[PDB]
Amino acid sequence: TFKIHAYTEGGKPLRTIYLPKLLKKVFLDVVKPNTKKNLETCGILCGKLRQNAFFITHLVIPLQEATSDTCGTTDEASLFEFQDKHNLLTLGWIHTHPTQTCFMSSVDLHTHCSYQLMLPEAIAIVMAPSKNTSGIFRLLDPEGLQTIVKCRKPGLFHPHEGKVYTMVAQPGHVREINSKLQVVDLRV
Ligand SMILES: [Zn+2]
Ligand SMILES: [Zn+2]
Repeated sequence: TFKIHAYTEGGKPLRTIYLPKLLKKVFLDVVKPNTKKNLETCGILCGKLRQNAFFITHLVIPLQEATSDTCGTTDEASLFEFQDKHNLLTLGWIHTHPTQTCFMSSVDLHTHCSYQLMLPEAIAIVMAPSKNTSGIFRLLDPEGLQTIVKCRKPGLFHPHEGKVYTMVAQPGHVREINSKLQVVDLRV
């Protein structure tokens, strides 16, 4: 089996996620028409659990509502049906900041909380192509998760107090390898 090389702030194990080296570049290429119009796009990181590690095998672009600051999924039935038919786990998500810097926004933090509650290893990849930067983030666990779970603040740009999120350990939590990737587009 693959061994544990990363632990949460609460001392709980994080299984390795193997990320295809091509994924970030290919994602940017797929969503480039939106990026050029200053519109965010997201993709879902999908894959399999094998010998105590996760492997991202599919990049799935879901039905979603593009704006300059958000890219929430709309009708998830097709996403759920695709993952069901292909026996794929949700391992995280990737999205663009077409013109801004690389960080997790207020909405990104609320979005990611549900991913990371479902799977402690879940990751949020953020691409900032106009800056040529990217990052892979997670919430602090338990503290950051607690903060977002409890948050009832109004406004979609509202700030949060304290240390809420961090970059993931690489290669301890996420490791990049030369693996295959299927790109699936569920949009019209
Ligand atoms: Zn964002
Ligand atoms: Zn909040």
